[PDB]
Amino acid sequence: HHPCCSNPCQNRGECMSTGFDQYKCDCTRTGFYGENCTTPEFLTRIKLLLKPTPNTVHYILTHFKGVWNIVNNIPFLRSLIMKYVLTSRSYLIDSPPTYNVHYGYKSWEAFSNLSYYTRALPPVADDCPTPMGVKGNKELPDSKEVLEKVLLRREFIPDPQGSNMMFAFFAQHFTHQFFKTDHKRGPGFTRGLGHGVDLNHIYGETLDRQHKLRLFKDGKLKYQVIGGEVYPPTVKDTQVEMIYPPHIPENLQFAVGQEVFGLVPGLMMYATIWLREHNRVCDILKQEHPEWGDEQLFQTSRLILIGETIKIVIEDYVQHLSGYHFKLKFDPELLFNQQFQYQNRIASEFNTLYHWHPLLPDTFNIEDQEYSFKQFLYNNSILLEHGLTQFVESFTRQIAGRVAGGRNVPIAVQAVAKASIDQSREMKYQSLNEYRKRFSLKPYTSFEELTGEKEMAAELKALYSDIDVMELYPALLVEKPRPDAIFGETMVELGAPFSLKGLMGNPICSPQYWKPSTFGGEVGFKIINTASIQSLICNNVKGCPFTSFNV
Amino acid sequence: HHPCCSNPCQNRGECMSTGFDQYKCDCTRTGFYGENCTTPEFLTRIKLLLKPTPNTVHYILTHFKGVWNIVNNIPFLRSLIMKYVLTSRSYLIDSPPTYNVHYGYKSWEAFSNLSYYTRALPPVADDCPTPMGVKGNKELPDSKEVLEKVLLRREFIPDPQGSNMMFAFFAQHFTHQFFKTDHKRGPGFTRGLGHGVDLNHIYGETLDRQHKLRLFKDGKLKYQVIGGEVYPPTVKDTQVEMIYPPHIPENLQFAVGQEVFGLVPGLMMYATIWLREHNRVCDILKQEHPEWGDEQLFQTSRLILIGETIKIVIEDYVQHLSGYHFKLKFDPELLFNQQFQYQNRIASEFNTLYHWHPLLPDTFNIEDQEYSFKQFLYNNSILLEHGLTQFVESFTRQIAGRVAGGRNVPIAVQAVAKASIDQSREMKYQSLNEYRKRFSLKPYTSFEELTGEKEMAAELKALYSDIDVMELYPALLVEKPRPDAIFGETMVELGAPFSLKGLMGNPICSPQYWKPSTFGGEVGFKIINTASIQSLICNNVKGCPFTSFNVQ
Ligand code: COH
Ligand code: COH
Ligand SMILES: *[C@@H]1O[C@H](CO)[C@@H](O[C@@H]2O[C@H](CO)[C@@H](O[C@H]3O[C@H](CO)[C@@H](O)[C@H](O)[C@@H]3O)[C@H](O)[C@H]2NC(C)=O)[C@H](O)[C@H]1NC(C)=O
Ligand SMILES: *[C@@H]1O[C@@H](CO)[C@@H](O[C@@H]2O[C@H](CO)[C@@H](O)[C@H](O)[C@H]2NC(C)=O)[C@H](O)[C@H]1NC(C)=O
Ligand SMILES: *[C@@H]1O[C@H](CO)[C@@H](O[C@@H]2O[C@H](CO)[C@@H](O)[C@H](O)[C@H]2NC(C)=O)[C@H](O)[C@H]1NC(C)=O
Ligand SMILES: *[C@@H]1O[C@H](CO)[C@@H](O[C@H]2O[C@H](CO)[C@@H](O)[C@H](O)[C@H]2NC(C)=O)[C@H](O)[C@H]1NC(C)=O
Ligand SMILES: CCCCCCCCO[C@@H]1O[C@H](CO)[C@@H](O)[C@H](O)[C@H]1O
Ligand SMILES: CCCCCCCCCCCCCCCC(=O)O
Ligand SMILES: *[C@@H]1O[C@H](CO)[C@@H](O)[C@H](O)[C@H]1NC(C)=O
Ligand SMILES: *[C@@H]1O[C@H](CO)[C@@H](O)[C@H](O)[C@H]1NC(C)=O
Repeated sequence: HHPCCSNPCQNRGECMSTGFDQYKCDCTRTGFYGENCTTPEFLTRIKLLLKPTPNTVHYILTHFKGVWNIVNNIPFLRSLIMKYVLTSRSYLIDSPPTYNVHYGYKSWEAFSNLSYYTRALPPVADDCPTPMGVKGNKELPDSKEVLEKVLLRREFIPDPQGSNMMFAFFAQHFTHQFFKTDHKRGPGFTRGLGHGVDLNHIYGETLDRQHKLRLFKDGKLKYQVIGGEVYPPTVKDTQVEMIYPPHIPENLQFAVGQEVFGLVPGLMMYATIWLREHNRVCDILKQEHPEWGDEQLFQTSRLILIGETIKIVIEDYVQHLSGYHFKLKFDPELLFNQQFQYQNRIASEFNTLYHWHPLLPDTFNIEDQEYSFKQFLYNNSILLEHGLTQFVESFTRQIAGRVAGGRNVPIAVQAVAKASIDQSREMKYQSLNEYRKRFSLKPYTSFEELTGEKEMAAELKALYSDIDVMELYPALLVEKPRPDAIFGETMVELGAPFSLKGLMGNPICSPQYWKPSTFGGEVGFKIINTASIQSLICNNVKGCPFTSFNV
Repeated sequence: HHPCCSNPCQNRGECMSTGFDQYKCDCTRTGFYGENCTTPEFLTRIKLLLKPTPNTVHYILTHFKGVWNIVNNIPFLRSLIMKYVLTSRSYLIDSPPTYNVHYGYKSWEAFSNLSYYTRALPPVADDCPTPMGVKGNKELPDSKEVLEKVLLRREFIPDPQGSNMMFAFFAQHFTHQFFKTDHKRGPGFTRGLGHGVDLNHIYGETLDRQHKLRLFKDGKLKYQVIGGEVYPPTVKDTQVEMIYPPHIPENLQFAVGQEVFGLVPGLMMYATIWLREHNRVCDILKQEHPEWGDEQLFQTSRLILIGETIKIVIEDYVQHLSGYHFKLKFDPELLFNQQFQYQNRIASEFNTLYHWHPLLPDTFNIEDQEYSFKQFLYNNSILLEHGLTQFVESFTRQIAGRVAGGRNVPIAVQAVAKASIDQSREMKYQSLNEYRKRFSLKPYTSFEELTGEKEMAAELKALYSDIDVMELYPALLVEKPRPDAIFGETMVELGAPFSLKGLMGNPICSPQYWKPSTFGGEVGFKIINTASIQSLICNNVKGCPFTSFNVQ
């Protein structure tokens, strides 16, 4: 079998076979040396001594409210802290990217072929004696067994951070521009070749699709007016392919950038809001620039909406998720005197960690109605009959599920949860502890340490035998959450680097793009820099219902 | 017309219209302010007072050989100088890239669509009253007239830097991996979607083509053995499409990564050499790694050859071109403590400036023969008859033509040279002086200042009326050269930024790739470490003939 199967190289050292039954580690720039890169250099010893734990840092950021109140009002100090948040996270990500499902060694194919998700860790070699390498049993536990014992929801567990349905649908809508798995090729492949925040879920992935969606007047996107309200156009009008089962009426077959958004009225709600927003920005640019043509109004509006998206994601969405008293800031200038790569490649493991199926409630509560999953799916009538104002008011009030802490995946989506496990194995993911070490975390030394409790730990012990062959995805869902938090440590420590990298590593954040002229002048630039989840809803939804990501 | 037509914003400030007849300049991070970004900040004044001209710096780098002897042998100083060369030149290139032929303002389409060449300056607006904006006549001079009066060769002018045919064919072979204009779509479009040194000219642009070229044993490329010599395989064997006239014998239809390389035996010489090098590197890695499969052998050899290529281009090719006494260095570590983007997008103007057709001789002199263009074209039998060893020996000794200084484009190639001008205008290139300013050179104030002589200057004055509407491509070829040099100032100050950016931007130069394990261990890494034009020929050409990029 492959000599690297045991994952011998530590501290980001690279393993390479040297003959049939021997390996060598490449310890270059790890700060360690020795056979398995485990002997620290002197400066490294000091760094290890002078480095606070993630849980310590989390404590500091979620206490001392009065101190952070001061910090948040000293522009210089807010800037300094945000600068450190961004730099320390982003260095954990390989950029330019390296491995993929087919390449456990660096190759031009892995670098150049955009159809692949990239990989934060190389796949387990095909000939390893056990699924994870050398440890554990010859077979991993039945995925159905893992799912039923520790993942599936008994009673609904609400998120203690107060995340709502506006938050849950924003997460799904936003992430589905860059998680777009190419099922015809396999779970290791994507159809989001832009690999980031390009808003293809509004504008279409291909030029062909964009052009069928565009009005070609005033920069705008095609739309319908129904009972005085602006909605997306139809599949019949535009000839834009959408996924609708055969029974949905033609009138209610809305066509948007992302072909799956008809699946859920909560996604169609955000699709409608963002369509209205593009067209609103076109109206504003048109009065700033009566001389501009349709193409420049369209392109400049797209750049503004990209900027709004990143702004909202950092200062509302990630702000809410974090639980910090520190006020995060979207400010590209923070990186202009730093080393940083303005590029991104979407990791398979980032897609996997974002399978937040426990967020979903048992029913979708709008106005006086409670819709089951069966009723809610593909049901654009629900959206037309209640309207966007009531959707916003109802979803702002409805609480979402807790993601970590176990037993909170709704049964309605049991097959999707099982697929996450099965597809992880098909893609030959390394174990939870390999991933923790890869992101500078101490491995868990027992199942009780992972879960913070005795019962699930005992089931997992019976299923996996060894903590070192525990799988990443189910671990994220059973992990001990932070105090009164939606997530545990592993989720935050892997998710944050991927997240901030893909947000700041957009070309609009680069020095050549981050200028008022890129966005049509000072008015366009101000739209980006003052954007919020509340203003997006206020500007585009009748009556300006109040909103946020909590309650 | 468009209010920015006159190019009012200076010092890399951005122009945008504000109303039908008004503009505003964006001076963000230019170091200047005021209506047209022409008032310097205080620190900018100091920099502008202190900064030596390119011609002063060229003088220093080509003189004081005694001091450079010292500097070259103190690794710390050599590293310090090379680091400055890399970073100052790279700063002039927008990365992530910005404009293209269709977009004179930043857009997601221009950023994301890899089928376009990028643009260092936006195109002149469609509605400008004048070809270059607002200056000059309503029409530019007839392109045939520019070509015949100032570009066509009267007699062969040899390169005074001593560039040879080994150099000329290396330039053509190397650059044709990334200048692959998609003539189906138009001159502002490329088929080289990798936008840099990926070696698609050896391996193929697409997976399908690569797989048809591969042996699938030992990591190797397919080959044939003719008279005991290794050559590329045929079109018939591989089913790889190549450009060849119908009458070429089956066995002479050589299939290689780049479809145009059968056009010229000098290109096929290098294709054959690099194919042999790939297979040689496969043998080395198989000896180091008897446990490796064919895929990893192939992929690792390809990364090694990319490293070899960059190494030779910097330390032999660019070194030769430069004429510097300072010894250039390929060393990715130089940038590890610097700000730098490991990515590249090929600029249309970089393609244009690299139309070095005056390099070509009047005839191709191999052994005792002198071949015309007509005889040489598509003629692989010449390669077989003389052999690679004799090709190397002959091309090492044949002088190439001077590029700058005017009147040195061979007549055989007149249609290509004319197309360079016509396509520049089709793509609405800004004037020479705009490009000079964009790259912080002082604009030329007369045609005599441009050429350094009287006669061509007078022809150009009559053709163009105004030095401010003189075009970039013909200017590059008539420019006064540096003393005893192949190129003038404009070639170097534009070309060096695009070149170094595209050499260092490659992912193999990034800290996560630049490690022995990327290249199969120390042995693969060492292959890059010692690579040179001499070792390339020595390892892959029977008899290990001497070679270099200069005649003597
Ligand atoms: C972000 C949180 C989130 C939410 C709220 C959510 C809400 C819902 C929802 C009700 C609204 C339903 C019916 C589903 C059901 C599905 N989920 Co999500 N999912 C979420 C995270 C994801 C992600 C991320 C993917 C990956 C999509 C991809 O790769 O194509 C996913 C994949 C899927 C797929 C496609 C299979 C696959 O490609 O893996 C289905 C079907 N699921 N999910
Ligand atoms: C590096 C210097 C150099 C040399 C020595 C050289 C020598 C020769 C040569 C040898 C006898 C022949 C037959 C030609 C013939 C041509 N060259 Co060059 N060319 C050179 C630089 C270029 C470049 C760069 C292009 C643009 C290629 C592109 O855009 O595809 C080019 C374009 C062409 C074209 C137009 C088609 C195309 O590829 O775009 C023809 C025809 N030519 N040239
Ligand atoms: C990158 O930019 C290219 C230039 O815009 C673009 O090529 C263009 O693609 C469009 C859309 O497919 C073609 O327009 C089509 O429109 C109708 C069909 O609705 C047909 O009648 C047309 O003939 C044509 O198919 C353009 O013809 C085409 N322009 C070209 C080839 O110069 C690329 O699509 C862009 N690349 C990507 C990945 O988006
Ligand atoms: C920066 O921009 C240029 C505009 O190109 C210059 O405008 C010139 O102003 C003169 C006013 O007397 C005109 O005679 C001249 O026609 C005009 N140039 C053109 C081509 O329109 C501005 O004055 C200059 N501004 C500053 C502050 O230097
Ligand atoms: C990126 O990689 C994929 C997977 O190897 C390539 O898809 C294959 O393409 C080949 C050659 O055309 C086909 O024979 C296979 O059917 C494809 N395999 C699949 C879809 O899994 C794809 O071509 C690559 N992309 C590029 C631009 O090279
Ligand atoms: C290098 O790391 C490797 C891999 O973990 C170590 O390999 C061995 O260590 C064990 C303890 O001495 C041996 O009994 C085993 O044969 C082997 N490990 C396994 C289970 O594969 C090695 O000790 C490390 N070397 C150094 C210098 O620490
Ligand atoms: C060598 C290719 C033929 C060019 C001839 C047509 C254009 C004539 O051009 C003329 O050529 C003369 C001789 O070089 C010069 O003295 C003139 O300055 C030039 O205008
Ligand atoms: C990537 C191809 C390299 C070819 C270079 C094209 C135009 C000449 C550039 C090199 C000029 C010589 C000096 C180089 C070092 C420097 O001054 O930055
Ligand atoms: C979808 O939801 C509507 C609410 O508008 C509900 O009345 C209906 O039963 C559902 N659609 C059908 C007929 O399946
Ligand atoms: C090609 O070169 C050969 C020498 O190898 C020469 O004899 C022949 O005439 C050339 N072919 C043509 C068509 O000119």
